[PDB]
Amino acid sequence: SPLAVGLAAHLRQIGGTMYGAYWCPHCQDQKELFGAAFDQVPYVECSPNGPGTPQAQECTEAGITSYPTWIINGRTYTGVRSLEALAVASGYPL
Repeated sequence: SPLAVGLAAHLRQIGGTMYGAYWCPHCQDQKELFGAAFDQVPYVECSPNGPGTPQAQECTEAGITSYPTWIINGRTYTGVRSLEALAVASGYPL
């Protein structure tokens, strides 16, 4: 998707970051909106050790309490967001 690639680059450039868990269905749904374009999106893995385990120190210290959580322009957006919603949050056109 041209929108997905353009938006992903934009998120990378402004440091818009997704915090999630590789095994979390919502996180998987979020990545799937981007498809392969997700490769550019800054992503923090909060659960490298899997379900039920204490999350990554960086996630606890960032105050992550749900997956996915986006931090974009210092603003916090919890849960899955459409490409359109992420464009609006990040100031990416159309």
